[PDB]
Amino acid sequence: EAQRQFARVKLPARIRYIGANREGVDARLLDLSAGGFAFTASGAPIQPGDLYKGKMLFQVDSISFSLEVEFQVRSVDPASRRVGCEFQNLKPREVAALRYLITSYLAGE
Amino acid sequence: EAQRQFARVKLPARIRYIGANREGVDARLLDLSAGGFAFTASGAPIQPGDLYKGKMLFQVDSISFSLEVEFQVRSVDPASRRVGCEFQNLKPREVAALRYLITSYLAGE
Ligand SMILES: Nc1nc2c(ncn2[C@@H]2O[C@@H]3COP(=O)(O)O[C@H]4[C@@H](O)[C@H](n5cnc6c(=O)[nH]c(N)nc65)O[C@@H]4COP(=O)(O)O[C@H]3[C@H]2O)c(=O)[nH]1
Ligand SMILES: Nc1nc2c(ncn2[C@@H]2O[C@@H]3COP(=O)(O)O[C@H]4[C@@H](O)[C@H](n5cnc6c(=O)[nH]c(N)nc65)O[C@@H]4COP(=O)(O)O[C@H]3[C@H]2O)c(=O)[nH]1
Ligand SMILES: Nc1nc2c(ncn2[C@@H]2O[C@@H]3COP(=O)(O)O[C@H]4[C@@H](O)[C@H](n5cnc6c(=O)[nH]c(N)nc65)O[C@@H]4COP(=O)(O)O[C@H]3[C@H]2O)c(=O)[nH]1
Ligand SMILES: Nc1nc2c(ncn2[C@@H]2O[C@@H]3COP(=O)(O)O[C@H]4[C@@H](O)[C@H](n5cnc6c(=O)[nH]c(N)nc65)O[C@@H]4COP(=O)(O)O[C@H]3[C@H]2O)c(=O)[nH]1
Repeated sequence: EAQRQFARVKLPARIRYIGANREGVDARLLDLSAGGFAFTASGAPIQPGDLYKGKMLFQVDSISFSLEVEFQVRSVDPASRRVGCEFQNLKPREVAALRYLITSYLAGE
Repeated sequence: EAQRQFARVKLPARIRYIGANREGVDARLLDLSAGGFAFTASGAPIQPGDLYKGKMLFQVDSISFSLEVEFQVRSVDPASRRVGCEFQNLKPREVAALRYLITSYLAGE
């Protein structure tokens, strides 16, 4: 097994992006980390390697955070339709902020 | 002069609350800190000591943050209509998160 570079957490979170068939997607996140996220595809075709841009929202410490993110699909389980994604081109302070907030959430667990 | 307990910054930020005359307010923030904020009243009556609840939005490191805050008016300059406010009842992790983000903004300056 591989070490995950960023700890993952399950919290209230959502991704909104425009997908392949020009069909807007609104998906609850299965989990989130400073490196990426997962969600259940339940819809249009999606492939490993696909690049999307969207607005991600999540809540930590009663604060709602949202940012525009680009992501790359890293895996698609054709069975469960679980889609694993990696953020692309996040700025240093942005990644740092994500890490801080997720760590703060973890601290609460 | 008095030392400010929390550093203040000028960033894109907004407060939305329901004011005295039941008149909804949407005001850009003059500045923000982990302790409170200021805005120009330009409208209905408002007094030192007034308590309001609203949704505050601000942007740091390309991330948009919003939270429901209760605030107490600490000062009202009847001339410039500058209103200075103090957050009430923020949770420890919430204050810590605010301090972190504002410090991160300051670091960028
Ligand atoms: N390609 C890919 N798929 C991912 C990734 N994260 C989650 N998944 C998929 O999501 C399933 C379940 O993830 P899990 O709940 O965290 O639960 C996982 C996890 O807790 C653990 N696990 C398995 N392999 C690894 C690993 O290489 N590293 C770590 N840290 N945990 C693993 O075993 C459970 C299931 O393993 P899987 O059969 O692989 O089944 C995984 C896998 O199909 C990922 O970064 N890349
Ligand atoms: N929150 C979240 N982020 C995701 C997910 N899928 C991909 N990412 C993000 O994209 C990076 C690369 O994913 P990977 O190519 O599948 O490459 C993964 C994968 O090969 C493996 N891995 C980690 N966990 C599992 C697992 O539960 N099952 C399996 N089969 N592999 C895993 O370890 C590699 C690196 O893991 P990371 O360091 O965490 O790095 C991940 C992670 O930052 C996801 O389901 N949830
Ligand atoms: N009651 C109250 N009013 C506030 C507060 N913060 C800002 N104001 C009001 O906003 C005006 C300008 O604030 P400033 O731009 O930061 O610019 C300020 C600030 O840079 C500085 N200053 C004056 N007094 C103090 C002080 O006691 N502590 C600090 N740290 N700075 C002060 O002088 C400028 C103007 O002084 P002011 O005449 O008082 O005029 C102040 C004052 O009327 C506050 O925490 N409480
Ligand atoms: N971002 C922001 N927060 C505000 C403002 N007004 C009040 N607050 C928040 O509410 C606390 C108390 O404000 P104060 O009663 O006016 O009590 C103030 C006030 O008496 C004085 N003070 C600070 N700056 C100034 C200033 O520029 N001018 C004057 N006249 N007094 C100041 O120092 C006391 C404590 O300052 P703080 O520690 O900063 O603590 C402030 C601050 O956390 C504001 O305009 N902007």
